[PDB]
Amino acid sequence: RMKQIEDKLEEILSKLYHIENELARTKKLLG
Amino acid sequence: RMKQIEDKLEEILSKLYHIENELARTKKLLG
Amino acid sequence: RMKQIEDKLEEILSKLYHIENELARTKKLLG
Amino acid sequence: RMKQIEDKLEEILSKLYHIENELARTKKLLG
Repeated sequence: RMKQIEDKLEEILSKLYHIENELARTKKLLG
Repeated sequence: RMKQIEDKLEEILSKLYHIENELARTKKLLG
Repeated sequence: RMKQIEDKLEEILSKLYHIENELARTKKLLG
Repeated sequence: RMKQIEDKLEEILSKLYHIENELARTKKLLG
């Protein structure tokens, strides 16, 4: 199923945004 | 081929969970 | 739906290039 | 095409390994 693929894509993308949000912080803790 | 795409999907997910965790020890050690 | 899957693919790729670059300034600033 | 999807998956995965390799370093620069 293609919808299944898309869906796992959506979740894959989610994780990258969260990963982007923990770099923002790590960047900040290091001023 | 879907069993493939499907495998690589979870493989992709599994490494984003590892990367998320790697970044999560850095950011605490940093704290 | 393929145009979707295909979009989200490049969207996924584009953020991994950003994350790679974020991590790349950290690691030099660190140096 | 499914093969196209797979292929972008392969490259997506590539980037995550490289991303794993620049955390290894950033981790090390911070002892």
